[PDB]
Amino acid sequence: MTMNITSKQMEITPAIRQHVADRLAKLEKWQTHLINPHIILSKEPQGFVADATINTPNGVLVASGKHEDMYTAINELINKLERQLNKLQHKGEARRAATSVKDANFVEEVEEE
Repeated sequence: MTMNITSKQMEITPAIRQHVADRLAKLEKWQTHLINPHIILSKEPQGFVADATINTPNGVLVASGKHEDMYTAINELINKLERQLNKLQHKGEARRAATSVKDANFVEEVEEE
């Protein structure tokens, strides 16, 4: 977690910086790894543009949170990211029961359908 914050025209204010910082801090222990967390917080006419692009070992967790309230953008941002994170982490549901139980979580990608 290098914590990369690069905004467009709307620099990082003391209030906002502390906001995202606290969020990224706790989120640093999420079931991911967050290596290259690119947090881009810009100000748009019709709402704030919270573009948080995190580089996860599985891909990239892009947290998009648009809202007139800067603090609302930070919150809503971590919300969408969390949900998207849980999904990417979802990997617990093997065909149990029957005689096909004696098989650990081996190959679950590209089965049939």
